[PDB]
Amino acid sequence: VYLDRKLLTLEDKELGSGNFGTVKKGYYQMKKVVKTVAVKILKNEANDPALKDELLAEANVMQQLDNPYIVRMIGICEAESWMLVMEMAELGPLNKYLQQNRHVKDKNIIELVHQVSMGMKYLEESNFVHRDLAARNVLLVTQHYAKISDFGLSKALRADENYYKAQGKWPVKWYAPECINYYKFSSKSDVWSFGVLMWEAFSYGQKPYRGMKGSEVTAMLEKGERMGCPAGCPREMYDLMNLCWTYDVENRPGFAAVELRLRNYYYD
Ligand SMILES: Cc1ccc(-c2cc3nccnc3c(NCCCCN)n2)cc1
Repeated sequence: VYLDRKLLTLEDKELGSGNFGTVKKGYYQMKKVVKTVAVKILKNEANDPALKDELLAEANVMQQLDNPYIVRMIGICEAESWMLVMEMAELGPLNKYLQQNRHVKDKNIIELVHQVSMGMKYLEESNFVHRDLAARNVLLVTQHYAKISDFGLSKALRADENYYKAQGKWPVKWYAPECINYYKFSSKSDVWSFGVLMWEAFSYGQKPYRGMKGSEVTAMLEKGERMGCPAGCPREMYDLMNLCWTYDVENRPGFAAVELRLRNYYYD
């Protein structure tokens, strides 16, 4: 079903944007209380069939997810444009937050990346691949509560395979070698991305592989080289990043193992 446009009120505040259109702050009338929302709105009155199809696929994935560490969809609305209404994570993207808050303690960063690993362990159990995991796609509810967002590239895995074979966005810097070379996306390739996300978080929102072309990143990784340890990053956390960047898909850990490593380190 669809949300009632008359129960949605959009504010002038823009939270984000991209090729699809914009994301605006708003409020939606629930069964009794009013709820603060973020609303993804397609540009050009949803003229583009591709953007429409993509928004519905994004909604389809989110409808099936229910986890505390993943952004919740309230619903979809077909009105002046097509709109995807979500619970708002009011501190915004993790990368931008850390850029602006260098005082955040290492224990706090560990806490947040552990939360991301819990959301991803759930996604893995649910057999969905995210395909766009990155620090810009983790939103903060509070400084101690992270949620995974941006499910526009996510896929439900077939019952008989543990990967999706791509037939758009190509965030090479977050992609595992098998994604680049064989177009195969699995929970293991999400683990590689999570390694990059960890590097970003401990680098207070710095972009990875800075100054390098995609082709140069691919060549670097092919010859067994990896990004260095961020300043002040605990060695155990850098060791985990390197494990996430295991070239061999089979030998690379899954999220159950990654989450457990983070869980144990966080609790000493
Ligand atoms: C200062 C600030 C900036 C952005 C947001 C915000 C919150 C959101 N909550 C739920 C869903 N989407 C959201 C969103 N989308 C746009 C940014 C996409 C990043 N990958 N932004 C909040 C505060």
